[PDB]
Amino acid sequence: GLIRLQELIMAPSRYNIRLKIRQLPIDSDDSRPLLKEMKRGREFRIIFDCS
Amino acid sequence: HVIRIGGIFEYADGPNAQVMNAEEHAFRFSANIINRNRTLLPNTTLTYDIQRIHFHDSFEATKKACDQLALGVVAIFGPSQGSTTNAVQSICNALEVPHIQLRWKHHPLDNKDTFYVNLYPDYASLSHAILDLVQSLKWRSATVVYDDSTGLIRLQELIMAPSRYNIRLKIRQLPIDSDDSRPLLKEMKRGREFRIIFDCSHTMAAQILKQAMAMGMMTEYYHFIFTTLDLYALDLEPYRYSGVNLTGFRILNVDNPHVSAIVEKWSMERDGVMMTDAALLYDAVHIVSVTYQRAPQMTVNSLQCHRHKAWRFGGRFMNFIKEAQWEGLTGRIVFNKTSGLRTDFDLDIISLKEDGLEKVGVWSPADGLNINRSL
Amino acid sequence: IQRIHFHDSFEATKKACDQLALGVVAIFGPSQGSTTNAVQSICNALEVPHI
Amino acid sequence: HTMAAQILKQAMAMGMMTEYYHFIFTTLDLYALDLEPYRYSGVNLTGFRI
Repeated sequence: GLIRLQELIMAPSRYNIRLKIRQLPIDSDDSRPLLKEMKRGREFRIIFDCS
Repeated sequence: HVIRIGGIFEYADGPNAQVMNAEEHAFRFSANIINRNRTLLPNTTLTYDIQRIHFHDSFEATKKACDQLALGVVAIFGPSQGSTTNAVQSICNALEVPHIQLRWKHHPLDNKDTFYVNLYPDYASLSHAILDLVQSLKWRSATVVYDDSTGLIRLQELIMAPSRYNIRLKIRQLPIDSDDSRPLLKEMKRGREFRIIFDCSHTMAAQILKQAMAMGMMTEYYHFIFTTLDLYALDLEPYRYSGVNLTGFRILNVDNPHVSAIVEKWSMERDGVMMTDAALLYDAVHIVSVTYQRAPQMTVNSLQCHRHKAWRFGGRFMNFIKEAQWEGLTGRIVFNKTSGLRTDFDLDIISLKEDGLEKVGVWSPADGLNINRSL
Repeated sequence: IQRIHFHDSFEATKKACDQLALGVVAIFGPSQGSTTNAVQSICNALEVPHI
Repeated sequence: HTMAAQILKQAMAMGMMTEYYHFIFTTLDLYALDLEPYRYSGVNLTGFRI
């Protein structure tokens, strides 16, 4: 995904935007620890590309 | 009793190219001086083979490997391109052959393959050593500057590191379109930048030296981070007297007098410092040498590509390989046996004086840095 | 049409040499890019395009 | 001019080619060896012309 969107990673040259970065651990699919981490972030404007 | 390995190198005009690299130089050099080292193998003779191919082709080295197995070679080291080492690893694992590797390539756990190792350092351990560095710098603002698109994957650990250790960050690429990033450097001086990390080629590192020298961006207000070990080609007497805080890395035991003497004899033989890639070559030769020495007698055979002939003790000698314990030029060499791949390795931390460059710290994946009376 | 497994360059390399010995004009490769790098190599080597 | 080139070499070598440094250059043969490496440092600077 990095090489899929590194310009979108390097986007904030043209705009005042900050961002978190979250790889899904592909080891399994129970993201509920990572979901509670997102809950600690409690964020609302997030990009998603996966299967 | 004679044994023979092979080797495949990419060049400009392939077999019709002319100049040997220093890797072929060190290849013949190391192999012939360890044949001279009569500590190695009294009755057994180690010979070798060198193939020249072009850059960026799998099929060239495919034919070369089919030639080497039509001969039947006792060991095989790996090529440069990922597209090569794809098919190399495929036919190696398919035909009970080990694939010795040197560079980083992408490695899927989904591609459950076995018969290979790599001499390349695990980037997660590298990035975590850098994390140890910058938390020792106690920084809360930084900027990512990088040469090629590959280092983003190779540094995505450090990219995630602002999560558990909050730090401001800007992310920009060194443009490969020309030999110039000076207007970006003008942006960086306007970017108010003092905390910048650098991974690139030694050639691009020399471009950095030249430009940041010429930009007026050699300031003592700068404390900058450098990944590759290849400062030894590069002069620093135009640089080390400007007061710029700076940090290089090392994995090699230069501080071994023995290894330094190996470099000393190497220095007469084409600044005049033995390549890290040549050190990797020497270590790969010596680990395969030790794993061959540990084993009893086996069946050196010739097998064919279009058929399905696989050499029976290939798994046995793979068990010899992946479970080896060797103290190399870089020092301790040990694998993640879940992967069979070297992920454990120490990092010498070095930095500069007006005197010159000097070792300032160590690193490990386990731990890391270590520097009667009356009232 | 050749049914192959995942994640093997040499498998589709053999089958690519098979469809070359056949002689094919539209080249409909695998999912694994690391597999089909050699396919593109032999396509560009033997004067034939690649899809 | 030779020792002036020595000045440029040493303040180059010491990294004292700074924008916080403002230069009073006097003799007429300033141009002699190349000044363009010293150009893009970004200093304040002054010369003379006759």
